[PDB]
Amino acid sequence: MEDFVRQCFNPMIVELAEKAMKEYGEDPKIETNKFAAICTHLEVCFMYSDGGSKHRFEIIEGRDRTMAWTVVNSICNTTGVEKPKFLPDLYDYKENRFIEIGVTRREVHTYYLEKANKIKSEETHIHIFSFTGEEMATKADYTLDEESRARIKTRLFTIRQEMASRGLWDSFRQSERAAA
Ligand SMILES: [Mn+2]
Ligand SMILES: [Mn+2]
Repeated sequence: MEDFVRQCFNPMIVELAEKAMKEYGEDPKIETNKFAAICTHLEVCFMYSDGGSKHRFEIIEGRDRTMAWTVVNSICNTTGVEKPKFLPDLYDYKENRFIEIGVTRREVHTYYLEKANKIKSEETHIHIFSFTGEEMATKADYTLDEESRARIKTRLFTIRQEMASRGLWDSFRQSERAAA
């Protein structure tokens, strides 16, 4: 799975995923399913931010934690928006809300509810994607146009297929279940 990951995702994403795992004492060489999952989440977040007009989104995911919180603080102080209890992934300047992006090998609603109960926010928008083409978002407000979401859905299905091709999909799907 480690070698698959390193040829599936761009080096910039792979590098960000390794840094994030080390900060949590996780070895990318051993917890390779987590490694794939983290890269996938990064790629989706970056694809999503590209789906809007040029200036639309502040990107929080992929930043160093301290600077991430600094940018979050800048947004909150300048917009009035409630400060999230956990680091969100993007801030949407058009809709004026933080966005938590999820990617799940489980059902979208199960994951959605876990995320909603965790963050405890009446403001932060939640948008969940699956490896089956399903999506679920706060109030059925999907933020992006259909085209931008579809591209993301397509990419996730390709990753799933590329994994299944190598006999890695079953283990990858099961890993999230065991973790939860
Ligand atoms: Mn996140
Ligand atoms: Mn996320």
